[PDB]
Amino acid sequence: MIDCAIIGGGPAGLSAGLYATRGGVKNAVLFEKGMPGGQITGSSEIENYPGVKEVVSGLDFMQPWQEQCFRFGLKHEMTAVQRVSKKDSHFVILAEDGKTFEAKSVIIATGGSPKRTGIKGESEYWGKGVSTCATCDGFFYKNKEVAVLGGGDTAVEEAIYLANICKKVYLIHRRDGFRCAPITLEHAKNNDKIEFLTPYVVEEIKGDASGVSSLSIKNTATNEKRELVVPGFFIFVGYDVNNAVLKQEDNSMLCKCDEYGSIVVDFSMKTNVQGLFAAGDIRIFAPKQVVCAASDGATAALSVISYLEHH
Amino acid sequence: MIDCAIIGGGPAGLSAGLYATRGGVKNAVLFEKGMPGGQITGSSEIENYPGVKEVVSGLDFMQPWQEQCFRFGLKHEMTAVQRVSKKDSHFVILAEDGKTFEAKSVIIATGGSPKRTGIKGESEYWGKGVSTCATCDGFFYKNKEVAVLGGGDTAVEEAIYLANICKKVYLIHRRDGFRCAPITLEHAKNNDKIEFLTPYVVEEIKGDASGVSSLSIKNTATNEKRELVVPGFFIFVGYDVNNAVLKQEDNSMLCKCDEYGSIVVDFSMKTNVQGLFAAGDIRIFAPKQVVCAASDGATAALSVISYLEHH
Ligand SMILES: Cc1cc2nc3c(=O)[nH]c(=O)nc-3n(C[C@H](O)[C@H](O)[C@H](O)COP(=O)(O)OP(=O)(O)OC[C@H]3O[C@@H](n4cnc5c(N)ncnc54)[C@H](O)[C@@H]3O)c2cc1C
Ligand SMILES: Cc1cc2nc3c(=O)[nH]c(=O)nc-3n(C[C@H](O)[C@H](O)[C@H](O)COP(=O)(O)OP(=O)(O)OC[C@H]3O[C@@H](n4cnc5c(N)ncnc54)[C@H](O)[C@@H]3O)c2cc1C
Repeated sequence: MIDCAIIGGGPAGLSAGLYATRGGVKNAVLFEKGMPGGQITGSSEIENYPGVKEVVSGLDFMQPWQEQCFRFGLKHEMTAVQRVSKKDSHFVILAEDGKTFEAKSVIIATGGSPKRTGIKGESEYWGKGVSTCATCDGFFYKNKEVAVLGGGDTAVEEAIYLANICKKVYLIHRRDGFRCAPITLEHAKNNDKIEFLTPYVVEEIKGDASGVSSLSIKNTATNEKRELVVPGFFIFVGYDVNNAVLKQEDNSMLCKCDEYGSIVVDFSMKTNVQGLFAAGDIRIFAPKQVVCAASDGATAALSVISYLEHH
Repeated sequence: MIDCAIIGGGPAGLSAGLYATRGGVKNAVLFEKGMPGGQITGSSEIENYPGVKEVVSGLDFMQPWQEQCFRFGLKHEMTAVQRVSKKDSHFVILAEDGKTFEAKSVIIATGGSPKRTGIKGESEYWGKGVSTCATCDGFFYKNKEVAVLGGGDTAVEEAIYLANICKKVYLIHRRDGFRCAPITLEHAKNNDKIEFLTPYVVEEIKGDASGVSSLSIKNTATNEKRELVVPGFFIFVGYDVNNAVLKQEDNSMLCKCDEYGSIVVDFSMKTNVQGLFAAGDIRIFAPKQVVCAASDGATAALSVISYLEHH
C-alpha cells in the first residue's frame, strides 16, 4: 500500500511531496487532476514569493518546482480524485473513473478558487488590470484609482486595504446592503478614500492591448450609465474551497470542517482523523499565499513522517 | 513613530518586511544585530526550499532575499535590541547601547540557536558535516553511516528518524542511561540500524576540504579510544530560543510563552499582547525550516496591516 497519498499538486502538495520523500517515505504518490502548479498558474506575474527575486509568470514560476519536488522519488497519479474515506486504520482513494487506491496516510492539498463573474472583458484583461488578490497586486496601483466589485467581508476589507495604498477606491455593489460584519462596513463608510457605487452592475471591462482603461457601469435604481476610468479592477465575489473529496456516500464529512467548509487543523496540520492531514488554502485561516501553502505542505509532511514512525 | 518594528532579520523578519512594505506600511524598520539571513547562513548546502532549484550555500541562498525584501521601502537599524516593552498603546524598543525607538506594532522574529559542544573541530566543521538538523541534512547520508550525540528525547527521536534514511546510526551518550521517555528508548534499542555507544565522549571532529570524515571518540569506562569512521555527525545537545528581548525590568515576560520559552501565537501570529506578533523559530510548534519561518513572517505582516488599519 501507498505510505502517503497527497491529494492536489499546487504548492502545498508539491512541498509535501518534496518533504515526505526527502524524509524517507518510500511510497509517496501525488494525485493531480491535470496541470501541476495550482492557482498561481493563472497569474501573469508573481513577485512576493520570498527568496525568488525574478518577476515572472505563475506558470514559469512553478515550473522548476516539478523537477525539484520529484527529485527524491515522489510518484505521480494523473487523475481527479472523487473521494477519500477511512477504512479500518487506513484510507481508500476513489478516482473519478472508478479505480481505487489504498494509503496509510493522506494529505489533503486540494486548495480552492475565486468565484468568477463572467462580465465581458474579464478573461481578456485578466492580469492586465483585472485581479482577484489585493495583497498580490495592490502595490502596482500605488498612487492611482482602482475599482472593487463585491458584497461580503473580503470585498469591504480589501477596499479598506487598497484605500491605504491607492489614491482612490470605487466600491461597486448591486445592493445597498452587504453580507459582511457590520463594524468592518462602518469603517469603510467612514473612510474618505472609498466612494460607494451602489446599486450598480459592471456591464463591460474595457481597455486596450496594455490592459484595463475603464468600466461601463449602470445604476440599477435610475438606470443611468457611466464609464469609470481605472487601470485596476479587483473582484471579490466569493471563494470556493475544493471540499468535494471529503463527502462520503451517506453525505457526512471525512473530518471536522469549519462553517465555511475549510478543514480544521492544529499547528502540525493534523485533522481530527488519525493519519489524515491538510495543507494550503483548504485549511482554516489559510492566508492564501504560495509561501503559506508551501509551509503547510512541509509541516504536514513532517507530521506524516512522525505518524508512520509510530504506526 | 515607526509603524512596525521587526525584530530579527532571518527569513521570518525578511519576509515580514517584504509583505508589510508591499502592503503599504510606510515606516517599517528591520532591527538586526549584524548581518541578515539568519541561521541558514552557517550551512554549506541547502536543497529543500521549495521553488529554488539550485543547491547552493546558505550565504548564497540568502543573498537574493536582501535585494527582494528591501525593494519596497523597508528600513533597517543595525543594532542589537535589548528589550521590547509596552507603553500606553505603543512599544518602546531599547537598543543595547541605550538608544530608544517607539513603534505602533512589533513583530518578534528573533529565532533561536542550537547549543554547541566545543569538541575541537565543531566550528571548523559547522554546517560542513556537523549539523543540528536531521530534516535538513539527513538525506545527504542517505545510504551512508552517521553519528548522533545527545541524551534527551530529541537525540533519540532524530536517531530513529535518521535510521530510516541511513544504513547505520551510532548513538553516542556520556552515560548508560538516558533522559528520554522510556518508551522511545525501547524503540531505539530494538532499532537494529541504531548502535548505542554509551558511556562515551567525543574527543575530536575531523575532516578535510569536503568536510567531516571522522570522529575521535573514547569509551569512558574502558578508556579505549575508538576511531569512528562516518561522514556525518549530528549533534542534539539542547536548543535555545532568543527570548531575552522579552524580559522586562521587573523580570516578567512581555507576552505569554510555553514551558520552553517559545512565544504563544494563534494562526495569525498574534500574541496575547495587542499590537505584538511573532514569527519563525521563536514561536510555539515552529518546524524550524526556512519556508516555515518565511510563511510566519508573511502572515504576521498581514496581521500587522489589518491591525494598523483598525488603530
Ligand atoms: C490569479 C491568482 C494570482 C495569485 N497571485 C499570487 C501571488 O502573487 N503571490 C502569492 O503568494 N499567491 C498568489 N496567489 C494565491 C496562491 O495561488 C494560492 O494561495 C496557492 O496556490 C494555494 O496553494 P494550494 O497548494 O493550497 O492550492 P492550489 O494552488 O489551489 O492547488 C490545488 C491543486 O489540487 C488540484 N486538485 C483539486 N482538487 C483535486 C482533486 N479532486 N483531485 C486531484 N487534484 C485536485 C488542483 O487542480 C490544483 O492543482 C494567486 C492566486 C490566484 C488565483
Ligand atoms: C545547521 C542548520 C541547518 C539548517 N538547514 C536548513 C535547511 O536545509 N532547510 C531549511 O528550510 N531550514 C534549515 N535550517 C533551519 C532554518 O535555518 C531556521 O528554521 C530558520 O532560519 C528560522 O528562521 P528565523 O527567521 O525564525 O530565525 P533565525 O534564522 O535564527 O534568525 C533570527 C535573526 O534574528 C537576529 N536576532 C536575534 N536576536 C536579536 C536581537 N536581540 N536584536 C537584533 N537581532 C536579533 C539574529 O541575529 C538572526 O539574524 C537549518 C538550521 C541550522 C542551524
